[PDB]
Amino acid sequence: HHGEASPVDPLRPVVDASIQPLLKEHRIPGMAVAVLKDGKAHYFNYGVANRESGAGVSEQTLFEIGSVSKTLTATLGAYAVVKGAMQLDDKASRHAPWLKGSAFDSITMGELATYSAGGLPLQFPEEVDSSEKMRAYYRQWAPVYSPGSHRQYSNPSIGLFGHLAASSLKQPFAPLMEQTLLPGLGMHHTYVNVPKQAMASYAYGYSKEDKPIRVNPGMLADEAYGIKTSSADLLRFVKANIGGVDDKALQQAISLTHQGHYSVGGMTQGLGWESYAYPVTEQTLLAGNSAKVILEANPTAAPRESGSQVLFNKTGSTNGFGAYVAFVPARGIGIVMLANRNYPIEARIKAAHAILAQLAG
Ligand SMILES: *P(=O)(O)OC[C@H]1O[C@@H](n2cnc3c(N)ncnc32)[C@H](O)[C@@H]1O
Repeated sequence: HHGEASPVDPLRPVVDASIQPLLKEHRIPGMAVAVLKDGKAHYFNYGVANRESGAGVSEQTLFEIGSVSKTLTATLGAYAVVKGAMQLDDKASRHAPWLKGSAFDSITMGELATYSAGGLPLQFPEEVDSSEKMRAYYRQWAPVYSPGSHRQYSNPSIGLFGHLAASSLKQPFAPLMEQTLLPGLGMHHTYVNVPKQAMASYAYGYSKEDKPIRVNPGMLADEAYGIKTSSADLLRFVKANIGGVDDKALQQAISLTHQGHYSVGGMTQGLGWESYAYPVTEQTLLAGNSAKVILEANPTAAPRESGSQVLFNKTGSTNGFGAYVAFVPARGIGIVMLANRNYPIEARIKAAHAILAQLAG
């Protein structure tokens, strides 16, 4: 393609330099990247969304974002707090009669949200595949740790937080998310359940064997990892987390998600979002997103003091997809990286850190 005019955007070279190697090294079929600088969104798109159609990725392409969903679920919970339907210090069994009598009489909504209830596992046991079996699972569950003392990253934990927050608002989770929360965030192309009208924009994910796949159903998947979105909608979510939104209650909810509860190493756990003092070293960002922090129980330490420059981030994956978002309100910068391959978290962090450092100036 020589002889073509090169893109006009001054940020294109910076983003290409970090993203193109990544696509080639991990054989990523497609990636939508969106960056925020000086109030403005920039979109850089790579590759193909669906190898059957050959359609290129755009900033309207829908990707599974896996656990990045947890930031939206946390915002829904924070919205329930702002509306007075629940408090973070409520015992979880206050919001579910079927939980009365269990360990969840003495575990708070906040602890569920922040994976600190006492050792709920990363995933439901594969046998837990119905609502009835889910309820039984929680009632039988034996605490490993005292509430508040250890972070064990957990889909059953924040999934139950999101279930019960929706219940406190007297609406099922998915329609509450789609009809109240997402529209107020300006996310009009974001879904728990992708509707007919939007299916053509939905990428296929690609497994390590290059087979086309999409997310498998699971218990509390909607709450823990069930969002499909575009790079433009997720960057609008970043902007909502910096400059706010018109809905008064949703504004407060967003702010609540930034508040620190405790730290693990250099990472401070908020509601959904995980945060760092900024500027942040690649080493610190890698450690906070490392296998040790994701897969092991770590003791909770004092949260970082509030104020100064802070970076917020969240990783997420499904079998066919890999997502990352990071932003720094105090510098007005942010990045969204949505791919249809689940490629290593360390590579996401390296590229995002490098791009953000150039954007910061
Ligand atoms: P985040 O992206 O860190 O985690 C959510 C993803 O983990 C996988 N996941 C959760 N629970 C299960 C079960 N029961 N079975 C298979 N995979 C699971 C999904 O890839 C989520 O998107």
